[PDB]
Amino acid sequence: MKIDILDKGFVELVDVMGNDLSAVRAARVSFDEERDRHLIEYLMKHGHETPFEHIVFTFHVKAPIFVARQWFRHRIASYNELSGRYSKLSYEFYIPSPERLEGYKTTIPPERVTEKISEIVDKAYRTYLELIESGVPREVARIVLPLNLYTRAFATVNARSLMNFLNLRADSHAQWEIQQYALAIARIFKEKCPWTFEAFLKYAYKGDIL
Amino acid sequence: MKIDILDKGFVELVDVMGNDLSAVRAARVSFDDEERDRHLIEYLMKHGHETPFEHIVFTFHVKAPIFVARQWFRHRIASYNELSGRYSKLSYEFYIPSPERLEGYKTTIPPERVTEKISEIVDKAYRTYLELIESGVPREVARIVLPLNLYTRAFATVNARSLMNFLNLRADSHAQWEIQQYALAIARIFKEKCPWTFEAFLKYAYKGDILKEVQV
Amino acid sequence: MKIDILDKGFVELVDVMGNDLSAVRAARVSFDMGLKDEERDRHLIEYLMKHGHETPFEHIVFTFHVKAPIFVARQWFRHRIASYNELSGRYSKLSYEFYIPSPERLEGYKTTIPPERVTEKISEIVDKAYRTYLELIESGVPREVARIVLPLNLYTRAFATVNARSLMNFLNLRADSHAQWEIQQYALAIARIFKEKCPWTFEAFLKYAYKGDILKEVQV
Amino acid sequence: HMKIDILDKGFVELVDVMGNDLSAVRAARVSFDMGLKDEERDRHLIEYLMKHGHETPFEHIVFTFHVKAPIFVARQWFRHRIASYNELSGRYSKLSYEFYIPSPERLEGYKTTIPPERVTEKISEIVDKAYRTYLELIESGVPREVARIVLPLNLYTRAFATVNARSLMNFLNLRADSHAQWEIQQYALAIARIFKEKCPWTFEAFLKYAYKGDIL
Ligand SMILES: Cc1cc2nc3c(=O)[nH]c(=O)nc-3n(C[C@H](O)[C@H](O)[C@H](O)COP(=O)(O)OP(=O)(O)OC[C@H]3O[C@@H](n4cnc5c(N)ncnc54)[C@H](O)[C@@H]3O)c2cc1C
Ligand SMILES: Cc1cc2nc3c(=O)[nH]c(=O)nc-3n(C[C@H](O)[C@H](O)[C@H](O)COP(=O)(O)OP(=O)(O)OC[C@H]3O[C@@H](n4cnc5c(N)ncnc54)[C@H](O)[C@@H]3O)c2cc1C
Ligand SMILES: Cc1cc2nc3c(=O)[nH]c(=O)nc-3n(C[C@H](O)[C@H](O)[C@H](O)COP(=O)(O)OP(=O)(O)OC[C@H]3O[C@@H](n4cnc5c(N)ncnc54)[C@H](O)[C@@H]3O)c2cc1C
Ligand SMILES: Cc1cc2nc3c(=O)[nH]c(=O)nc-3n(C[C@H](O)[C@H](O)[C@H](O)COP(=O)(O)OP(=O)(O)OC[C@H]3O[C@@H](n4cnc5c(N)ncnc54)[C@H](O)[C@@H]3O)c2cc1C
Ligand SMILES: O=c1ccn([C@H]2C[C@H](O)[C@@H](COP(=O)(O)O)O2)c(=O)[nH]1
Ligand SMILES: O=c1ccn([C@H]2C[C@H](O)[C@@H](COP(=O)(O)O)O2)c(=O)[nH]1
Ligand SMILES: O=c1ccn([C@H]2C[C@H](O)[C@@H](COP(=O)(O)O)O2)c(=O)[nH]1
Ligand SMILES: O=c1ccn([C@H]2C[C@H](O)[C@@H](COP(=O)(O)O)O2)c(=O)[nH]1
Repeated sequence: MKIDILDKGFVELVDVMGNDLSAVRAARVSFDEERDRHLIEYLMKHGHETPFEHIVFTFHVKAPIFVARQWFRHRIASYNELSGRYSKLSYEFYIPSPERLEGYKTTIPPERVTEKISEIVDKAYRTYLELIESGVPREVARIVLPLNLYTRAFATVNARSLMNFLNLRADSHAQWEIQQYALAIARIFKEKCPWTFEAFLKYAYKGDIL
Repeated sequence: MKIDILDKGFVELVDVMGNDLSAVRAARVSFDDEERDRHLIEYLMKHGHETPFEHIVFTFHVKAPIFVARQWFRHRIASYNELSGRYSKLSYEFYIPSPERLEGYKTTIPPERVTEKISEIVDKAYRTYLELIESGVPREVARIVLPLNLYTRAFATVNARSLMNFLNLRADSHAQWEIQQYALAIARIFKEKCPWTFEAFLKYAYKGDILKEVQV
Repeated sequence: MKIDILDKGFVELVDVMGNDLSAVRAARVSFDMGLKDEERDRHLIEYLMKHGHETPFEHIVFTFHVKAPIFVARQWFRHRIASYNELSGRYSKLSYEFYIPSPERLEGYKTTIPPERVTEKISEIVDKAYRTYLELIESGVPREVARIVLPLNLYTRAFATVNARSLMNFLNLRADSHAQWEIQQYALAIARIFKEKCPWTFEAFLKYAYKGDILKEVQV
Repeated sequence: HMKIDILDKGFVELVDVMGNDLSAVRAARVSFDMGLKDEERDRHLIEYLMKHGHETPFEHIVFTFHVKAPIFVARQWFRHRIASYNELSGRYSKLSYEFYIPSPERLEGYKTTIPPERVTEKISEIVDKAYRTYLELIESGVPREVARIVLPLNLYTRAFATVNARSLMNFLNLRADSHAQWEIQQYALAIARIFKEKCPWTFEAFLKYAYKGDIL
């Protein structure tokens, strides 16, 4: 299960432990679909969130660094990222579509903004390559690369922390770019925990876009 | 997978996400080579790179006396749901130490008498408790007369890194004996589900003294 | 500042870092600003509380000294975003101190035996259990074993260091009628100290963010 | 009140502190049912706790720092999850013309086919062209959160950081170390220096008994 985002990003489901019944078992402390769903909706509406900590996901995420800096602020989660200190860094950058500037009345066409973003990326990356080849250590050379460079990370997160993430990122105050990643997270979450996700939306979800 | 502990306790594995390779994929950042993979497990553990191990997660169902659970729930990087005394009527189950538990200390009465003395008050406390329940005292007030050796039950979800920390501290002769026994059972399950992390852990990172002595 | 709770319990404030302005200072870094103004700083607090920006309140930290029955400590220490150090029954000979509810503890429940009888029966097992504990000790039973006969209403003591965001989560859950009465009492006194040290943050919390019921009814 | 300048334009500034060495003694002492004693006993205890890896008592010493750092430093630093951060937002403010230019001497030990000064120059040029593109996009009405994506990782950011002594010592183990990138090591040197000033006994004990790095 993989969902492409932005121009070259994605979120893939790597692994999941448990399902809706995992929260049910924990809440009951032990080990009829209408009784179990009812308990899920009961916990969600009253803010009993701890039973949801026993459903856990691991995602593999390709995201621009500026999205990843916002993402990694969520501290109740586990991350492992590619090191730019050690990997020769890929020619992969997020270039916004022209549609990204809809509703903004701009001096220069959205199409020239795009072009201006990609030119800097191109000159930054080429300066970076000039630096490597002359023997500047990678850890120094990449400091000239722009914030739209793509990075990759594994994110392991339980469903409670995943719901707090969606409260803050599946919402129109979050930067658009991370909203799109948040939508994808929600979709995988829905697939894997339909009852939890459905109760989340009804009783506890604080954002707007979902 | 279920292991009896003490007189009435147990450690039961409810669930696991991942195995040794889940730490490897996370260190490499790759979704999709035994010798090499094992070599890396060893490498991360040798050089203190412990984050990749946070991507293996266990859920245990644990039954233990409250004095043991209070030591255990002090480990905060973990998720707990415990049987509520406020809401459920509590079962006549109490940890009563073996005389084998005190043999090793010089006492002035036979350990048989320690067993009978402990059993005695458990019995009187529990009766007072039931009398209070029956007479209409809410359970959450009636249970405060119950002694610390009352058995409780919890689901614990914990990643392998935090589990290793748990083992450093609880799988060790400095820890109270009762919880050591629970740690041995946690270790055994860990060893079974992640043999490469476990051996690498014992070789490089483990700070305690029992798991190097006592098999599994 | 020391507030007495229950018959022998207390919440004492050991230390505080920062005050309301700590949070303003922290929030202002986002907009390339420092401290700005004595009344613009208060409004920024309301604003943060109103829109759910909780991170700046992490920069206010308290250390409390708390004496409380184990059954209360057990519920309290469930709050994982905090630091605790507790009196150890493995290494210390525990004192004769136990929470004996007063007869008024049973207001609103029909009982079968009078409330002072309930109080009496609680005292009785407490005195039995503690005698045994002492008999066990005298006999050479190590403390870590002897104490397992002691009841849940035994008082214990702990340091708790906890930031204002986490302490607001604690008030959400514990200064509320769904939480057990005894810990409610403790959450009131915690509320009183938060309020004395962080009055702006505290007023804003009650008005915009607080989910419990009792602090809107019960002064301070 | 303390302030230490790091790199060409960065700093570490102590904003506030809660407690001191005795804060840990006090918290530790509660366990044995004791309190503060003489200077000899209390110093001895701090050393004892550090030797045996009893680190919970150090959680009761707290620091607030105000740090100015290039994003590539702050991105590593922010991986330390047991801490609180508030940072300058590229979403909401006009970012300043401030970037870390490595000095010529940063390249000591590497044979370069371009004199270190020209490296320095090349980094300045690219940074300048980026910042000009950023300003031009802002002036033309491109939203700040978008225009800034062209800015490089050597751009200076600002943050407040609140962190307890235990998590501070973990940060020192990992960043006060030659395996860590030079730039973060420098910030770590600043952090350690202030830690030392405010909690001398703890710091000495940490250095002698628990500190895992090589540069302190
Ligand atoms: C629209 C929006 C604009 C924002 N702008 C800014 C900005 O200007 N500056 C900035 O620095 N960041 C900003 N952020 C980041 C945001 O404030 C948090 O850093 C991020 O959302 C993580 O939230 P969290 O702490 O709830 O999640 P996590 O860190 O994953 O924590 C999860 C939950 O655990 C609790 N918690 C965890 N750790 C602690 C702790 N140490 N103390 C107390 N409670 C804790 C909280 O209840 C929290 O909800 C912004 C976020 C969004 C969505
Ligand atoms: C009225 C009420 C009745 C309850 N009855 C029960 C019961 O029957 N059984 C029982 O076991 N317990 C019960 N509790 C305890 C409850 O389940 C919580 O453990 C406790 O209240 C602490 O709440 P917290 O997790 O919000 O606080 P903390 O554990 O301090 O966490 C605070 C915040 O940090 C975040 N957070 C921290 N760690 C994690 C994590 N690992 N994953 C995701 N998010 C995290 C959350 O956002 C949370 O808001 C009860 C509590 C109350 C108030
Ligand atoms: C033999 C022994 C005797 C002990 N006696 C006492 C006693 O007398 N009194 C007492 O109160 N407790 C005592 N304990 C409990 C002990 O102090 C620890 O709280 C417990 O062992 C869990 O330790 P932890 O913090 O490593 O685990 P967790 O809480 O799971 O934390 C795991 C890891 O996360 C980090 N971490 C998590 N939260 C924080 C934080 N808030 N700040 C900084 N770093 C953090 C640490 O690096 C830690 O190793 C005893 C434990 C043992 C094993
Ligand atoms: C020289 C070096 C090279 C590195 N290269 C890489 C790389 O390629 N990729 C990469 O992603 N990062 C890398 N890092 C970052 C590293 O993986 C950690 O994210 C960072 O060092 C934070 O360490 P920490 O998690 O121990 O500290 P914190 O995250 O603050 O945690 C402090 C302590 O609390 C405990 N703890 C906190 N949260 C949890 C949890 N959820 N589960 C279990 N235990 C917990 C641990 O005991 C930990 O030691 C590198 C770091 C260094 C120093
Ligand atoms: O020494 C390092 C190397 C990597 N990382 C983490 C921080 C980033 O989130 C990610 C990539 O860092 P760079 O290697 O790109 O600096 O890994 C560190 O914290 N320290
Ligand atoms: O109101 C409550 C009820 C329970 N618990 C937690 C504490 C224990 O870990 C467990 C059982 O508590 P009692 O219900 O036995 O008090 O759940 C609370 O934190 N608050
Ligand atoms: O070996 C120990 C000793 C103490 N504690 C913690 C748990 C309780 O919060 C408090 C009291 O524990 P006892 O000494 O009563 O077991 O200290 C432990 O976690 N492990
Ligand atoms: O919507 C936001 C805005 C900011 N931040 C955090 C992430 C960074 O650590 C810091 C600045 O991010 P930017 O505003 O530069 O994205 O604040 C977020 O997490 N989400």
